[PDB]
Amino acid sequence: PEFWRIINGDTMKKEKNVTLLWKPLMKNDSLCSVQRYVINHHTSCNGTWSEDVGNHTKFTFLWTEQAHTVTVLAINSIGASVANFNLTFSWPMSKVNIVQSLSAYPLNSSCVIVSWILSPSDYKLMYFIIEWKNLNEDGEIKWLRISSSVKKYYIHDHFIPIEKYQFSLYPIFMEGVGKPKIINSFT
Amino acid sequence: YPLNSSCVIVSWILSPSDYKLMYFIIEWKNLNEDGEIKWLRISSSVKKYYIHDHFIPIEKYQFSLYPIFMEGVGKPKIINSFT
Ligand SMILES: *[C@@H]1O[C@H](CO)[C@@H](O)[C@H](O)[C@H]1NC(C)=O
Ligand SMILES: *[C@@H]1O[C@H](CO)[C@@H](O)[C@H](O)[C@H]1NC(C)=O
Ligand SMILES: *[C@@H]1O[C@H](CO)[C@@H](O)[C@H](O)[C@H]1NC(C)=O
Repeated sequence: PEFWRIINGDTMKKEKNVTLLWKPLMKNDSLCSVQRYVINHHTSCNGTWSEDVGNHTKFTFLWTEQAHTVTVLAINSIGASVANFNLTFSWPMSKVNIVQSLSAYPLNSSCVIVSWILSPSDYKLMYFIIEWKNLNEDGEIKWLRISSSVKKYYIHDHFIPIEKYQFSLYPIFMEGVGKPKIINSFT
Repeated sequence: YPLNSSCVIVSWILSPSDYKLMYFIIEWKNLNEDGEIKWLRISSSVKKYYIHDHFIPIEKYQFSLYPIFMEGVGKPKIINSFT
């Protein structure tokens, strides 16, 4: 399952509390079932901590180290999931981003625009995650995987014309997550 | 100019011509999208006629209006993009 993280807490503390969320596997991806869910922790110190979430689809974690690696697996009666995604975050990396511009405009009641230009970087970048939230009401967190090859992408989802949704595009690093560019309303 | 999210007004100024003209022909295309050429027929009399379809304001578009005579075709009047 594609697992995504979110900050819910104060920033002054050296430690950080992180909440994970992932989409439960569907039938074809499950191969007739995916019953337990297992989380394996990892750090730059290489401290591995494996826990079994089970049917629950969210997990809360906290730690004081700058770097920590998460590799969420899935347990099946045949065995654990061989191939799973990854994400790593580092505080010095989290303070730098190379994205320059951001915009949003409803072309329809079911379509909105994302446009962005980026300053050149020095290391490699793999993908972007785009999450948007409504400013009038605090709705559920919604996002979807976006690759780095594409430069301009059509979001196609149901929308309320009177409601104005904030947008925040997050850059991703191999060992870090750069700080997002946050816009409160459509351009 | 884009009046709504899915339309652009087509306005122009027609220079006097010693030879007559019956109608015109409007084209619009995207340089970066490289989409297929679209065309609806426009008479020489109507000034503010326009066609509505789903566009993208950020993208770079290409409109061109040609004058058609009864004996020849005038050179294209090509605009870089909507202002
Ligand atoms: C994380 O998983 C992906 C795909 O399963 C793999 O390509 C990548 O090398 C892994 N990273 C680490 C640090 O294990
Ligand atoms: C809304 O407009 C967009 C413009 O491209 C189009 O792709 C989409 O199908 C339209 N949706 C409806 C429900 O008409
Ligand atoms: C937006 O386009 C025109 C403005 O030129 C307007 O008359 C029309 O009603 C609008 N379209 C929709 C689908 O509301």
